[PDB]
Amino acid sequence: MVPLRQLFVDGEWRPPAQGRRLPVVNPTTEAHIGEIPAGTAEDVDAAVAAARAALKRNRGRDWARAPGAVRAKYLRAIAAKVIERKPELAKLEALDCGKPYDEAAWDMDDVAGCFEYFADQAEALDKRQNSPVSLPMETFKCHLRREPIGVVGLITPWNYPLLMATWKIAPALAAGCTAVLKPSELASVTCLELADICKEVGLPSGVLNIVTGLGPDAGAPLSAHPDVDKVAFTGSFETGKKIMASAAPMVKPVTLELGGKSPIVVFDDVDIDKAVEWTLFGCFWTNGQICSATSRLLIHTKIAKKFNERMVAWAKNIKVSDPLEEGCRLGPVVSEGQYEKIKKFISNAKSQGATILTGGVRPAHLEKGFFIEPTIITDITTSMEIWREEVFGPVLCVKEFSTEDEAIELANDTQYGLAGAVISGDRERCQRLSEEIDAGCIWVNCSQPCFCQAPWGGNKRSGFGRELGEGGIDNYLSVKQVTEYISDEPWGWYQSPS
Amino acid sequence: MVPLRQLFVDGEWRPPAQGRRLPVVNPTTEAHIGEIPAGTAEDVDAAVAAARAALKRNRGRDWARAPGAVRAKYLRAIAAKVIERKPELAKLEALDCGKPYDEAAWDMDDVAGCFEYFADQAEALDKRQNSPVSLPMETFKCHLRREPIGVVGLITPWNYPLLMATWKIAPALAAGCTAVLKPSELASVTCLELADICKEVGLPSGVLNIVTGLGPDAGAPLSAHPDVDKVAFTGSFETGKKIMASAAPMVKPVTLELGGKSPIVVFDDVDIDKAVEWTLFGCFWTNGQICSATSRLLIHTKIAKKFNERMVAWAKNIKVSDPLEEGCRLGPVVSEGQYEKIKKFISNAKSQGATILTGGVRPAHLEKGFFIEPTIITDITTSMEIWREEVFGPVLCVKEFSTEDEAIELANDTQYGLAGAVISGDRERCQRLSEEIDAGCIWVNCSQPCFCQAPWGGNKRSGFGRELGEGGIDNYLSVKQVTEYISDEPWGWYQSPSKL
Ligand SMILES: NC(=O)c1ccc[n+]([C@@H]2O[C@H](COP(=O)([O-])OP(=O)(O)OC[C@H]3O[C@@H](n4cnc5c(N)ncnc54)[C@H](O)[C@@H]3O)[C@@H](O)[C@H]2O)c1
Ligand SMILES: NC(=O)c1ccc[n+]([C@@H]2O[C@H](COP(=O)([O-])OP(=O)(O)OC[C@H]3O[C@@H](n4cnc5c(N)ncnc54)[C@H](O)[C@@H]3O)[C@@H](O)[C@H]2O)c1
Ligand code: NA
Ligand code: NA
Repeated sequence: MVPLRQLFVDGEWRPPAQGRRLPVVNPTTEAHIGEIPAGTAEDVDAAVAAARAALKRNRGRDWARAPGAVRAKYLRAIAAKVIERKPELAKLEALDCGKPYDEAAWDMDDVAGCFEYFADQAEALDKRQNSPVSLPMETFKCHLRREPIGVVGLITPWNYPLLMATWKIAPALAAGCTAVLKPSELASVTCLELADICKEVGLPSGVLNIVTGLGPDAGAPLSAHPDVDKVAFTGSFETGKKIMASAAPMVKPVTLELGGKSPIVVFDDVDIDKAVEWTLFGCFWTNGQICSATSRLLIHTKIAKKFNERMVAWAKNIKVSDPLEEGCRLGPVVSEGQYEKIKKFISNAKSQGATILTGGVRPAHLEKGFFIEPTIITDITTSMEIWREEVFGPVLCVKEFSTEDEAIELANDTQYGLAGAVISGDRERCQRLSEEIDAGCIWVNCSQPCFCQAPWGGNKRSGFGRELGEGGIDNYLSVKQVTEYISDEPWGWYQSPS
Repeated sequence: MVPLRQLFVDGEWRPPAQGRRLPVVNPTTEAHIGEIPAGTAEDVDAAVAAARAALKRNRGRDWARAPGAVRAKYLRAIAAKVIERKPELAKLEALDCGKPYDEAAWDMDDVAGCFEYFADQAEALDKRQNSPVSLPMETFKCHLRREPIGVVGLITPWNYPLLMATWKIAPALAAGCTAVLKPSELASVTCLELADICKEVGLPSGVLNIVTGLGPDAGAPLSAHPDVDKVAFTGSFETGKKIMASAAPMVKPVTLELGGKSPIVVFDDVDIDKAVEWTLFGCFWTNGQICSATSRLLIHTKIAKKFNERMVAWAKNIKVSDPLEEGCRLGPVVSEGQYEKIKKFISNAKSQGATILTGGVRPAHLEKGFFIEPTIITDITTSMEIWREEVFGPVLCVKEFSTEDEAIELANDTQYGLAGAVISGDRERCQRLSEEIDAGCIWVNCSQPCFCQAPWGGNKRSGFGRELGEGGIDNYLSVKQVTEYISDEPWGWYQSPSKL
């Protein structure tokens, strides 16, 4: 059902050194629909060697030190190809990761949009070169150079397979870096198709290299590679710790875009059905596999009863089916491992004394696949595992509040800090919550809309740094000051012996 | 001679919890001239707790979330007191770390300059708040808020005691952070005087806290503290690895400003005496204890012989003495441990077959103190320890080159990448070298001028990140996007329940 591709190293299709493979499991049927290479340390070494050789080739005039206008042409051309292959790519995305077709089509528009946005950033880089720095001494002059950081290691998750890859590839390429992409072993199909798009577009050999494989066998040697200049990582807090620990012996820079347990605070002065839809979107869209999921609902006590009943009616109305089926609004979760973890979180919540308001069972009409009904859990306590840990399934927990200070304390009662949301008709209250909730992104009267134009990132256990936005390219650039002594006078610090 | 201070926690002078002290060793006389608190994990905990309580007090309205213009007044008040106390601070700096008085005096001007630059940055921050972001959908609006990252841990070295502390304190405070400074156990005197200035200017309690002590006893608990939001570190590559490994289980962000082995490339088309002075300044000033030291001279074969002869004439003319003595141009090195480490680098070079062109011994006229003559080592080989490793003494190594490709390969033949320099009458050649040398700072026709207006940092084993410059305040700020749905239409992704 999916293409049979190899690893992409030095602009050519390369089989894995050890000849091992991993299955492509369809989450709707539980069947193997293909295979991806099982990359190892030798394959990573080859991809890093190719990225290194491409960066230094012809003093870097073919890519790295070439004008931004040149790299922008390949970026815009990759975006044109993704739009051209949109139905096949969205279908492969739904087949590989389980997300509804409508979500996967949205993802493909954003992939091209992100390549387009960063092509403009590459052209904007030329104007930023040799930027003067005003000094307090007329005897000196200063200018800034913004050079590619070098060979970058890009490690991504399975929840937006091609989009997560694009978030790192598009700015890294725009900056003039050469890269090694290690996408998730759970969803590598569309990334291998991007490799085909690059080959088809004639992207210079070795500029983008793709090594598929298991986290410990392909990800870990890439993260710890002595010849990788920077690691840009997106994944769990658990893996983020290993990524930073692997970089420490080489004082190697990293960016960490990790998990979350984001809150949504819904006040009593809302349009109930509008607030309910955004709460369901904030926890159930992407099949609940949202890094920024507003997975803790903080609902005002005055409307809680009515709100909870409206949520259950909307949740029970969500069409759960094969992601390729018309009108699908909930697909299966990515894999068996993920499904079992979500099952365990749900049973632990029941054991701890929580109430399953709705869901927490397989949908009646779907005997096969990693299908889970939209789940709402009430009578939650702050000490429960379900309140503290990232579930990564369509599982929402609910806590009531009576005052604005109780809501802010409960919203910040997390060791994470990726995102947050506030729903209220009171504008001044929305302003207060936007200031007081500790997170990289606060939504007002919504939850989840993520624009390429704005910086994205977490605080605390959600990691550090910001990706995307007008500073997105700067993650892959190194600043060099060039300071010149322009006086013909001797320095005059030391006494001349003559 | 030095003042007797305690730790500075929550606006108070606080003795260390375990009551232990560390001597203040005068490097000129080798004698104990005072004592500093030997802080431990309990003292670090109290400092972090005070910074956290100050950040959160009154919803951050009096500091963290106050306008940048309010914090700017305190940064300007600190700068004015530094100038007011300049001769006494410069004298204490020379007594504590060993640098000549004229250098210590320059550092105090740079301390005040840095606080003034960051006060302007705090006022500029107010203009940057709530910045709009244009979106490709009219149903949404987006603005950016730049908030303090929170409680920050600032760990610094002894080579520019008050200035290194200032490089981190000024932008952190400008951003609205609260901080805990852990300065070096070898030079804590002026940093403790900064705490006295903070008290004098009425800095709100807990905003700045200072815990002195040994690196493993005070530095390490700070770097690994669960309530520290970010660690800004300056020190060796050896320590930098520990800082980053300590932060990893908490996914705690860090910036690392580490060591270097920076090259200076001198072409034949140069005024000899002018290139010589900059070469010596790039390796011997700060008594050779320069992170960005151009410790590797790459000299063109056509002028190498005359260049070495002129370097020896200038070096032998440097007045080596007590840093408080008029005309001092080279003081002793900071400590006995450093003095011994430098002597070992010189003997290992001699043992490895290198030539001691000049110096390499203690001055005959100075019986006491950690004094080492200006040293130049020639007939170097790239396998030698002296080529590879940071010496941190007034010790220069010399390599000859005949081609530009050879000079570039040699310049980049290091696992460091802090800085570099090129000296040549050919401007196009100077530009080629500025592009090819892999480092954060390239000086042209000079070596060492460091302006707080410009970003500063290293590549490779020299660390990552940039301090100072227009982006310096951003190391202490965390961006928050505020994205609002402005449409009166329902989202319309899911279907409203209407089924029978
Ligand atoms: N923008 C963001 O902050 C963002 C976006 C999407 C997802 N996420 C987070 O990602 C997680 C879900 O993704 P996942 O299950 O793929 O996460 P994961 O941490 O298990 O793996 C992510 C990637 O890291 C690799 N990896 C795993 N172990 C590794 C190791 N030891 N060394 C190096 N690489 C290794 C994996 O193969 C994969 O490519 C969630 O926690 C989610 O919140 C964050
Ligand atoms: N801008 C820069 O890149 C820059 C500037 C100046 C100095 N330096 C570097 O600094 C070094 C000289 O300074 P130093 O001898 O004080 O360096 P150091 O690394 O030994 O110590 C620096 C600071 O870290 C503390 N520290 C030591 N061990 C620690 C540990 N285990 N955990 C936490 N903190 C610990 C020390 O007490 C001190 O405050 C040189 O390598 C020099 O190149 C770099
Ligand atoms: Na899959
Ligand atoms: Na001292």
